[PDB]
This record gives sequence, structure tokens and C-alpha cells, in this order.
Amino acid sequence: SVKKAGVLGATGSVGQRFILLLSKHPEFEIHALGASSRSAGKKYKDAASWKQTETLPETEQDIVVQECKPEGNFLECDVVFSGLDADVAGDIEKSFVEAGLAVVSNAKNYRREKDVPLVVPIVNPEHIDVVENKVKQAVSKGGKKPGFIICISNCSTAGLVAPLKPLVEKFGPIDALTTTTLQAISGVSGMDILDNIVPYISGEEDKLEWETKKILGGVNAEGTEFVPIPESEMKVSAQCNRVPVIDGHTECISLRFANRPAPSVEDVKQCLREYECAASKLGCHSAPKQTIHVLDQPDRPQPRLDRDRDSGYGVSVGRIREDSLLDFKMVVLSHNTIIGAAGAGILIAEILKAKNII
Amino acid sequence: VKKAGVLGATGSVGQRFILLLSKHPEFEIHALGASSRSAGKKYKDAASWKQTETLPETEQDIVVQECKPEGNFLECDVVFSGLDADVAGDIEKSFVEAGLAVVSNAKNYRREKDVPLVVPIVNPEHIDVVENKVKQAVSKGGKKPGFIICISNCSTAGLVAPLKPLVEKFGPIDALTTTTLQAISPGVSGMDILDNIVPYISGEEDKLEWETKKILGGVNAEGTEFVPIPESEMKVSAQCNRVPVIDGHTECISLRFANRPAPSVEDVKQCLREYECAASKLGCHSAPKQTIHVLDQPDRPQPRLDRDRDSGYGVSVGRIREDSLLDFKMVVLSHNTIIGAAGAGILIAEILKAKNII
Ligand SMILES: NC(=O)c1ccc[n+]([C@@H]2O[C@H](COP(=O)([O-])OP(=O)(O)OC[C@H]3O[C@@H](n4cnc5c(N)ncnc54)[C@H](OP(=O)(O)O)[C@@H]3O)[C@@H](O)[C@H]2O)c1
Repeated sequence: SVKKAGVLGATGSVGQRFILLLSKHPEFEIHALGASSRSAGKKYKDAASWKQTETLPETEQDIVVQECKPEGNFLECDVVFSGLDADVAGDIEKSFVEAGLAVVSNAKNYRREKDVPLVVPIVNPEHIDVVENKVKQAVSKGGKKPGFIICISNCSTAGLVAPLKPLVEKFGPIDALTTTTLQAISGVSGMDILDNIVPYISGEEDKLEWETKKILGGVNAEGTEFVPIPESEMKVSAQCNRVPVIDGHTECISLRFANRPAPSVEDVKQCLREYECAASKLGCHSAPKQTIHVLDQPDRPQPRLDRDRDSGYGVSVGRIREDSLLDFKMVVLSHNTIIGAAGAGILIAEILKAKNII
Repeated sequence: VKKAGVLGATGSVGQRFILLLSKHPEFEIHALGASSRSAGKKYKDAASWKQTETLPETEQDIVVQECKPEGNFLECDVVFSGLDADVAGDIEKSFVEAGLAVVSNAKNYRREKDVPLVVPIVNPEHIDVVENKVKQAVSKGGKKPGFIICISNCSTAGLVAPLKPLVEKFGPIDALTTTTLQAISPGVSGMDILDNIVPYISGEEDKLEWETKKILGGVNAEGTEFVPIPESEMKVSAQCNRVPVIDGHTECISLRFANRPAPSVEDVKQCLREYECAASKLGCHSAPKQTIHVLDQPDRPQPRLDRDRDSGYGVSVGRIREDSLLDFKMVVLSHNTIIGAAGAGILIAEILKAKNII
């Protein structure tokens, strides 16, 4: 069965990738596209300075970009993805929720809101239960389906937590966590980055440190709001860097378990290679069976040689070994195809589709 | 005016030694050694000049010699070594036994209990072990005994440079992380590194972890051997990466003090600003009096923006801020001219000469 999909901020970078993906999806129909006044009225192909290495089909190319209001075609969408600029996403997404619509957003605005799930779909799909219970209890009493928002974490946060989930399931809570990122370009000018390193990405470290606590966190007794891992319970230290690499974020991570003793390296590696995410078990269309590709070569993963090879995995993980300060260190290569805003967004909608929320 | 030898003169480290010595009035380039397939040839005909700056042509005409203590090598007041580790142990041993003063970049003798491992802007006082030994041999036999001082690689020197003043002021550091983003400056081809990250430098993390504890360690009661900091009292975790950058290693670092409670972030910044290395206080020519350059901009240091401008400091240090796991984190940029093998070696020779060990 085909659900109708809308895209807010459709002309932007993340918006482009949303439409590109949904275009190949057998379960979704691109029904409404939204951007600013500068774009409204134009065919998508004229509204968007297309920056993807892949071209878009003609039928999607001719679709007329609409204003970002819960109106006409947007009121007809079963799910509304959002890559809106944060300057406008606040007001707009709220009115979409108010109109009773299902919003899956990459905007940072509502990420830290207490009743809003912050979801890396290959890691914490269970955090969606909060909206699931709200929705299903509302409709069972005969009332109108409330409308809600689920937020998509960034590629960097998603890369950090991805290997952590199986490890936390098997060996219990992680109380200490470091990450130094080596982040790719995919604005950053050639002037800024060529033969250079910028040891600062604005807001990225606070994002990384705070979001991971919510994603790996829990819910309050009333089951309506999220209770992120408190600071006394888990320390997270991020250092983010831009590097002269076109595609694929690398993270050099360190971790310690709260429960003693630490497992063995082989148990850790075996845990990571064996993990199947909840979304795969639900039978979701865009979910990877295995979310992690464990690599044994001592110089792997590398962004350039493992980008395509492992594009079916959430992350590639290499150099898993015992640490000198915490328990283990390892190297993580994110894959945009799976854990990128667009890929994460579609999977959330599939999870919503299964479980009958949309 | 001291006469200088260079072993493994044709290699990357040898080239840097020769170049830097030619710009130095206190030294005379007196002997050059390399492989037997180089021996008997002018230096320009023996070497593939991989440097940016060209050599004065009078230096180019120097005939390279076999790596043996035999002719011009026997008259050198200091012999610098840039031999590969698979032959260096044999040759450097011969030189020491011939009575010569060896300053080596090779790894072979670094872990020896009696051999100083020196980052001369950090632990020049470790040379006192050699000094007292030479003092002992003069009283006993009349002649100098022959010795090795080992030079730490640029990566270790970068880590330890800002730590020295901190430890002097606030006491020992019991925990320390580093993720490095290391410049090209086996080799490393463009094919490996361009538009890519290589999360592995062979032996690098091991050296970084072990050598730190010795460099920041002490001397036994008799002043005859080195007592590196016990593993339990300083946990050091390194994660080394190669990036597409020509010159200037970046290190993303975290540290915690053993002495509780921690100083403030303001105390730390000013401690680094006020540090003047002891080699500068001795009057050594190559030692930077402003050893550390702290930068206040949120996006600095950057290798390409700061490598020429800060080429006369040991390190530039930026983004000094409170940490959430350990006490503080910060971004460190190394300056090869000062703390690289050649620059470090010349400074050691300057200290040796000032202290009459020659
Ligand atoms: N070279 C140029 O002239 C130029 C132009 C655009 C972008 N860029 C660069 O490329 C990047 C791509 O942009 P982005 O996706 O990061 O962010 P963005 O374009 O500013 O915003 C993302 C999406 O939000 C929409 N939007 C913005 N303001 C809106 C409003 N007031 N009401 C409703 N929708 C609104 C945009 O549609 P609209 O397309 O209608 O604005 C776009 O689809 C930018 O960060 C920028 O650096 C350069």
C-alpha cells in the first residue's frame, strides 16, 4: 500500500536527497513539495539548483513547488518530511503538527523538546512508542488523530550511537564516551578546506554530546516525556573537525562500560557483527539487516575505499581494540545512504507505516 | 663552531638536517653518510631532493660517505642520524663505541634505560644523565665516552609540548587522550591520501603512548637511568590518522590532573602563554622564547592558516576549554621547523654545546 508523502524545504540540500530517495520507493508517493516564496509556483527543476551527482526523473522534475502551509496537497499527505532552514522551521512545523499531520524533520528546532522523539532509526526506534501510544489512545477513544513530530539526528550523532546500541544491549550502560570527528564536506569553500583542517564545526560538539544522551536515554514515569541519561551517569566528550574529504564522516571513538569487567575485544567485535536492528526485524523496506560492518584490516575503514563497498551498512567499524584510558577504542565510518537525514527519514516513516501510526 | 655529521643523509630526515644546518652559522656540515649505492657520489647525485627549499650548491658538492666512523665522521663534534630502524642499531652502536656524540631520530635506542629521549622544548634536563656520565668519564679516563640522545617524532613532541608547563604549574596529569590529524610532511603517496583519510600510522600510537611517559618521567636517585611514569599514574590513549595536508599536524587533546581540584580554564590559558622553555633560558639559538602560541579564535589553529605565521613557535594551541569527561580539551598544531626531527636535533646539539658536552 502507498502512503502519500510531502517534503518541506524541498529545494534545499537535504530536501533534494529526500525526493531523490522517495522517487525510488515503491511504498511512497511524492504528493506535495514545499519551499519559500522565491520557489513557490515554480516546477521543482526550476526552483532547485540541483547539487546531487544523480539526476531526477521527469515526473518529479515537473511537480509544482508549493508554499510551506498545511494546505491543499499537504493536508492530504500521510507523512511530511522536513529539511527546512531552522530560521523558519520552528513556526512552520508547529502549524503542520497543529493541522494534525505527521512530521519527520531534520531541522534542529524541536530535537530537544521533551515530548519529541529524537530518532536514529537503526538505534532507538522504540522512542517512537511515545507518539505511538499518544496517537493510538487518541483514536481508540474515537477522537481525531493528534498529529506529531519526530526529529532526525545528524549524520555525526547517528555515526556515534550506531555501534553503541548493540554494545549497550549486550553489556549494559556506557558511562564514558569520547569522539574526535573527521568530517567530510558534503557551505565549505575550496578556499577554506583544501590542504587544510578546520578544527571547528559550529554547534556540532554540543549537538553530539547532548543528542547521544537523549537517543540512548529513556522516558519518564508518565510515559509522555523523554528522560535523557543524566550527566552524572554518562560523560560524553566531542571534538569535531572538517577535513578535505568529499564524502564519509570518520569518528575516532573511545568508550567505557559502567558494569565490570569489560568484555573481550572478540566479544565486542562479535556483538557488532551480529546485530540486527529492530527496524529490520519489523521488515522495513529500507532497513539494513546488519547495521555494522566490522573490518579486520588495520588501516580500515577509509572514506574513499569503503564509501560504496559498505553503502548498505549504517556504519563501517574498524581497529576495534582495548583502550588505555577507557575500555575500547575504534574507528567509525558513517554511510549517508542509511544514517543520513534522508535515509533516516524514510526509515522512520516505514517504522510509522508498520505499527500503523500513519 | 661545531662540526656536524649526518647519517642517512639522503633520506627525508637527513635532507631536513642538511637544509637546516646550512642555514646555521654555529655548525659546519662535515660528513654525510648513506647506503653503499650512494657512497662516493656528490650529494646532488646521491639524493632525490624532496624539499621545498633548495640547498646551497657548495653543500650539493659534498661527497657522501659510507655510514662508518672512519674519516670525516671521526672528526665530527656531533653526528645526527636519520637512518631507517632496520640498520640504525648496528651503525649507531659503532659510532658510540668510537667515542662519538650521536643524536638520533631512529627508534632503536629510545626505550633504553640510560638513553635520554628528548623533546628539547620539554625535557632538556634529561640530557643531564649523559652530562653526568661524560663528567664521570672525564674524571676517570680523561676522554669523553660516546653517547646517544634520541629524538622523539613530531607527533609525540606536539602532544607533550603544551603539557610541560601545565605539569610544572598544576602537577602531574593522570589521563590524556589524543586523536591526531597528521600531515604528509614506505612514505605516503597521493593515491593513498588524496580525498581520503587513513586511520592508521604504523607504530605511531604505540610510540605516542609509551614515549610520553618517559619524556614527562624522571631520573633515578643516582641520576644514571630514566624512570618513566608508571602506566597506572598516567593513562595515555592515542588515535593517529593521516589527512590530506602537506605540513602541520593537528592534535585534538584531553587531559585530567592527578592533583585535585582542577585549575580554572583561565589559569590554563595563561600558563601556556607565559611558558618559556629552559633551552631558551640557557640561551640556545634555535629555541623559541615564546614556546607556545595560544589562539583565541574559535576556529584556530588551522594547519594552512598558521603554519607559516606560527613557524617559529613549538606549537600553536587553540580552543582551550573545559572538558566533560576529563578536565580540559584543546587543539594543538605542531611546527615542524622547531619540534620536527631536524629542528629538535639542532636544539639538542645546541644544548650539548652550551653545557660543554659538545
Ligand atoms: N550560491 C547561492 O546563490 C546560494 C543559494 C542558496 C543556497 N546556497 C548555499 O547552499 C546551501 C543550501 O541551502 P540549505 O538547504 O542548507 O538551506 P536553505 O536553502 O536556506 O533552507 C532549506 C530549505 O528551506 C526553504 N526555506 C528557506 N526559507 C524559507 C521560508 N522563509 N519559508 C519557507 N521555506 C523556506 C528553502 O527553500 P528556498 O529554495 O525557496 O529558499 C530550502 O528548500 C546553503 O547553506 C548555502 O550555503 C547558496
